[PDB]
Amino acid sequence: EAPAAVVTGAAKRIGRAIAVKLHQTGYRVVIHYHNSAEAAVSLADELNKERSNTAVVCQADLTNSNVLPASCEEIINSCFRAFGRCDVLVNNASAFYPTPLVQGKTVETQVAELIGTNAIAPFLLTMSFAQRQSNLSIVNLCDAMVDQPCMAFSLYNMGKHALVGLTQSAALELAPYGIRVNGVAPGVSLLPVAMGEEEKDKWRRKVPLGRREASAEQIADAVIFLVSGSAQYITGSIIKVDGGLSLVHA
Amino acid sequence: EAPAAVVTGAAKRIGRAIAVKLHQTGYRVVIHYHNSAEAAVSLADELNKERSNTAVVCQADLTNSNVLPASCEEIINSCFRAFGRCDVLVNNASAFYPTPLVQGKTVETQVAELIGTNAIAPFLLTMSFAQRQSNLSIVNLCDAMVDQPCMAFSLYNMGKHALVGLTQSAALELAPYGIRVNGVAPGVSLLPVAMGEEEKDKWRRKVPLGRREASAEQIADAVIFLVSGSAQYITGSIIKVDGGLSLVHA
Amino acid sequence: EAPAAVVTGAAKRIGRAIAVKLHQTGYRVVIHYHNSAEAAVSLADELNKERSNTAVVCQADLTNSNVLPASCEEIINSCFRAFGRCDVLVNNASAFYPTPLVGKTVETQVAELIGTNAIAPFLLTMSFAQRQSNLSIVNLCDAMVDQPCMAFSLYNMGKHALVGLTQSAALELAPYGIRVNGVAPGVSLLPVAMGEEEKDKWRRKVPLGRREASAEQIADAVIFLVSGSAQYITGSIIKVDGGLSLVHA
Amino acid sequence: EAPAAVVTGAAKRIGRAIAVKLHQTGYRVVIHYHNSAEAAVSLADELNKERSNTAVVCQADLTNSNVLPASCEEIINSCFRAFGRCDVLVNNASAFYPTPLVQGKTVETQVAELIGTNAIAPFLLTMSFAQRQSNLSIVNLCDAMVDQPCMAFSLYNMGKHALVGLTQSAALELAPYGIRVNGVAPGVSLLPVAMGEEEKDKWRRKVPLGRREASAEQIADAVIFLVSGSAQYITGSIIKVDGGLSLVHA
Ligand SMILES: NC(=O)c1ccc[n+]([C@@H]2O[C@H](COP(=O)([O-])OP(=O)(O)OC[C@H]3O[C@@H](n4cnc5c(N)ncnc54)[C@H](OP(=O)(O)O)[C@@H]3O)[C@@H](O)[C@H]2O)c1
Ligand SMILES: NC(=O)c1ccc[n+]([C@@H]2O[C@H](COP(=O)([O-])OP(=O)(O)OC[C@H]3O[C@@H](n4cnc5c(N)ncnc54)[C@H](OP(=O)(O)O)[C@@H]3O)[C@@H](O)[C@H]2O)c1
Ligand SMILES: NC(=O)c1ccc[n+]([C@@H]2O[C@H](COP(=O)([O-])OP(=O)(O)OC[C@H]3O[C@@H](n4cnc5c(N)ncnc54)[C@H](OP(=O)(O)O)[C@@H]3O)[C@@H](O)[C@H]2O)c1
Ligand SMILES: NC(=O)c1ccc[n+]([C@@H]2O[C@H](COP(=O)([O-])OP(=O)(O)OC[C@H]3O[C@@H](n4cnc5c(N)ncnc54)[C@H](OP(=O)(O)O)[C@@H]3O)[C@@H](O)[C@H]2O)c1
Ligand SMILES: Cc1c[nH]c2nc(N)[nH]c(=O)c12
Ligand SMILES: Cc1c[nH]c2nc(N)[nH]c(=O)c12
Ligand SMILES: Cc1c[nH]c2nc(N)[nH]c(=O)c12
Ligand SMILES: Cc1c[nH]c2nc(N)[nH]c(=O)c12
Repeated sequence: EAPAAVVTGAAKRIGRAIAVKLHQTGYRVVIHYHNSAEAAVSLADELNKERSNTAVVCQADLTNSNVLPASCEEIINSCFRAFGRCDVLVNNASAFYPTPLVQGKTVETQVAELIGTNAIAPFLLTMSFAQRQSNLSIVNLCDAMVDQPCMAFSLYNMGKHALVGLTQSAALELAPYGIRVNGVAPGVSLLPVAMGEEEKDKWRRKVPLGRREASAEQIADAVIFLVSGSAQYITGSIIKVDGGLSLVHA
Repeated sequence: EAPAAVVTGAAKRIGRAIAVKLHQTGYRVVIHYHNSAEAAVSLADELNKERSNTAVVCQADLTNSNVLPASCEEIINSCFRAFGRCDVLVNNASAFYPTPLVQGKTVETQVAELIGTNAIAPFLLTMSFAQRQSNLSIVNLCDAMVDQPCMAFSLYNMGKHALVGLTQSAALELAPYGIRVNGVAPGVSLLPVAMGEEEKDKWRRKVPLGRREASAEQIADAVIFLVSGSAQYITGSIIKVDGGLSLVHA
Repeated sequence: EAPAAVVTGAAKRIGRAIAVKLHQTGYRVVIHYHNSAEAAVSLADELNKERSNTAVVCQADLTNSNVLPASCEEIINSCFRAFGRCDVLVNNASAFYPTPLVGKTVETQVAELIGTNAIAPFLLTMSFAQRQSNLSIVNLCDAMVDQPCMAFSLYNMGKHALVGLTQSAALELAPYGIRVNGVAPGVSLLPVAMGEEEKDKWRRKVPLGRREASAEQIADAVIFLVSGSAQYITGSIIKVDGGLSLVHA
Repeated sequence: EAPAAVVTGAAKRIGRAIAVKLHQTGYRVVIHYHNSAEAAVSLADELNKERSNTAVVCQADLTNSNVLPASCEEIINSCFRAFGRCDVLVNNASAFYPTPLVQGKTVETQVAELIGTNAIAPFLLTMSFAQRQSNLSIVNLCDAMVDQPCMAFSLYNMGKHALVGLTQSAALELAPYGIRVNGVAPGVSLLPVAMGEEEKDKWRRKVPLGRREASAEQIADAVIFLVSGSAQYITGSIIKVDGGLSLVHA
């Protein structure tokens, strides 16, 4: 019978495309979401119409807190409830906004959201995934620009760097269990909805390969590769999917 | 008048050596400590005997929490209270222990300690340092083995990777203010008290340059360079002080 | 209308497995070789027996010299001669042996180790670009480039130079629609000269399975990078090392 | 008696500042040069007028060829002939110009000059230095922008990458002899004489720390640090001296 995947933040944009591609590949999927219930439920509806009871939704805040470990355990539990197994975890959900060092949300809340979503929740989901255990693997959505970071995005950038460390540490630790742990690192893919079109076009013009952003599907293609049998010896690797952007000097 | 430095976790081991060498160079120093009050007071005594009114202690827990931003603000305030200025911040304090992914602190506590000390506290101290602002700089104590991490040290490794990101992000953002941000990355220096002698000797035998761990003073020498007028164009750099250890394959 | 690929050092081992997988995917192939003529011709025969007129051999020494640019140009020319096009270049051929700092002269060691691992890939890349669909180059790198084998300075310098080429060429050739990427094995097929005991020592260091990668596993990554599933990927080096590079001393 | 250093390409610019600063620190120096004979001799005259018998000159082409190994042996031998010892080797000499992949010097000459000066000569000098052998070390002049390379500078970038490899491989291999091997990686320092003023200003404006290039002396300061007793545990490290330039995204 069919393998099962959890994709965090799967209601929209890149997470949605990953969930859809995994589903087209034969996976049953847990569509995790936070606020986007309509989009999550609509996606599960689309996938279940394609193949009955091959998709479920699971809501959780992945901000760091006292209850985050239980929340992450329940996400993995929801995959076993629905499908009796959990083969693939994709850590995609991510808060992304500036946190300037020099002078809305308190800074402790910004820490909670940015470090929780990008690092701590992936760590806790990774714990719960492994504890509950074939071709088992984890794919972490990293960032090709982590060493050339956006100005005033220190907490975001810290969370993504921590995610590289988790990818490597978990690859090493989980290898004895046959669980591979890899990353996919977009440069610019779907640009933020709140970005103006002038600013979007400025980023596009920087990308060497085609002067355009990656589609969500091009990002998902790398995830599909990493979870496949064609990546059976790949662990601890982070594949940039950035059209050369990270190679361009200032 | 004499510049001033804050050193976190300065009561013992590497931080103590750092504080000592800063003081020998002419700095006034805030000796931050958490639990090691006797060692901290004793160090301030020794330094004030050498030059009166040039050392104070400052107690703070650097575990993550909603009041960590206030604690970090108060550490920087304590330097201004004692000395009227704060020229150098050294982020040295660090929790270090295993957190296995599979199999009596709660995981919430482990996250708070390891990510708070190694990453979030450095970030909040950097914010407070900058907000309060000559040769101004910050030095982060990193880890040369961050990409070849110890088995079952995921959270620690996550915090140290996050600290690399902070070093880079803050270097970029604080450059306009004339604040340099750099790192020093030991391999093995003073080995942990709790580590057994056999295990210490196994690590020693791995170091190409001398088959021995670094002294705390050797680590301090790199901090002294980075804060000095000889490093005036250096920002965002992490200097390994590892005797070649990170170059050795499995 | 089938695309064509040049694979350097393709007569045996990993280059053979790459050539075979590319052929199985639908490519016509130039099997470049240096000394392994019998193995090269035998491979071309297997492939042509599957699909007529889809494989040719091409001999060349890739040691650095003043005629190396001509040799590299001729390898690319040989793909256009046989197939009328050249879509994919795989830089796989490589000399590998120690060159301690303290029979071959040092001049020869530089020529072979830097030639095969870095300069020939550069010249092949120049000739490939000059003669120009889903065009790409794949360089065979080394996951252990930053934790090098003792006394392999020149080999390691060549593999580091190859990373630089991968990045430099990705940048410069992107406007031509040519993608340039790498595949970095840790331990795969161990050297023929290596003793079984020494092999086992290396196998035991690999976190994922305590074994070396198959040639096919390496080839799989090459196939991904040349495919339409990697159309936005350029300047990326994919480790295929079972976690080996993550293991401390 | 006084230790002795070889500095390649020491007649002008950064190499000259390095030789001067080593000499000021107390070293006797071999000034290697290729075409800049008048400047080389003028420097030797200046240094010797300062302290007698502390500077000599050695001419050689460092282009790759069948005779380069002998030329490199002779450079090292010049230090022994004059001073009876050779404590420090600085690999500074470097060809730097574009070599476009798609369409003066033939390409084989470009390869010889760019890979020879930046990689092969450093390797052969290192062999010669080690074979002839206290605080012994080698410092290689690297490039902070090696991973965000100048368009159409493939062979130069290849040579600098190879030099990183040499730095690491030689640090590992020479550690048992007590020879440290490290690098210094400028971003922009003294800009090329042939670069137009407008283009120079364009580079300066990209540097976060001060919006200007590094003086040669600032580069030399990091060299002095690495050769000093304050760097006794440091080997295989490359210190960026780039004002944050390499952290700046496109
Ligand atoms: N877009 C790019 O160009 C780009 C570039 C580099 C890296 N990446 C990485 O690729 C991944 C996908 O990027 P994206 O642009 O598709 O992401 P996104 O739209 O910014 O965020 C994806 C989802 O994250 C979830 N999320 C945010 N905060 C959360 C919280 N506190 N708790 C739980 N879930 C939360 C949201 O779920 P709801 O909508 O349900 O609230 C959101 O839809 C991210 O990890 C990102 O860092 C993207
Ligand atoms: N030792 C090595 O070989 C090595 C290797 C790589 C990197 N480093 C890095 O170099 C730095 C110094 O190393 P080290 O061995 O000297 O460190 P350490 O002895 O392990 O820790 C230094 C100090 O950190 C403080 N600390 C721990 N938890 C804290 C908390 N919750 N709040 C506030 N302070 C806390 C402690 O202060 P109190 O004693 O006052 O409680 C402790 O004395 C660290 O950042 C470390 O990770 C060291
Ligand atoms: N094997 C591994 O574990 C491993 C690990 C890390 C990286 N890699 C990389 O993966 C690639 C394949 O590895 P491999 O073990 O299959 O390679 P290999 O068997 O050591 O060498 C491959 C071929 O290179 C060709 N070659 C050597 N010197 C040459 C010269 N002067 N001119 C032209 N061709 C020459 C030879 O062709 P003839 O036989 O026709 O003379 C040889 O068959 C290499 O780039 C290697 O560095 C391999
Ligand atoms: N300038 C920068 O911003 C910058 C940036 C990044 C890295 N770096 C690195 O820092 C070092 C010094 O930079 P720089 O700008 O001072 O160097 P440079 O002026 O470009 O060159 C230094 C010297 O290299 C020697 N040289 C060139 N080709 C040679 C050959 N074939 N044989 C022997 N020697 C040769 C020349 O000696 P003669 O004059 O005697 O002929 C020249 O004076 C170089 O390694 C460079 O790559 C510099
Ligand atoms: C454009 C971008 C870079 N990194 C990102 N991370 C998240 N979560 N969302 C985004 O839109 C982006
Ligand atoms: C041995 C070691 C590596 N990293 C460390 N970090 C801290 N805080 N304390 C330590 O003792 C170590
Ligand atoms: C084991 C190995 C690592 N790197 C290699 N490069 C070549 N060419 N051949 C080999 O056998 C290896
Ligand atoms: C500006 C620059 C970057 N890298 C360089 N290398 C050499 N040799 N000379 C230069 O002028 C530069």
